[PDB]
Formats: sequence, structure tokens, C-alpha cells
Amino acid sequence: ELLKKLLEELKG
Repeated sequence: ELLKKLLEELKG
């Protein structure tokens, strides 16, 4: 769920 958080903050 780091991939999850990171993933939500990432561009397009």
C-alpha cells in the first residue's frame, strides 16, 4: 500500500 499511496499522487 505504498504503491497505492504513491500511485494516487502520481501524474496522469
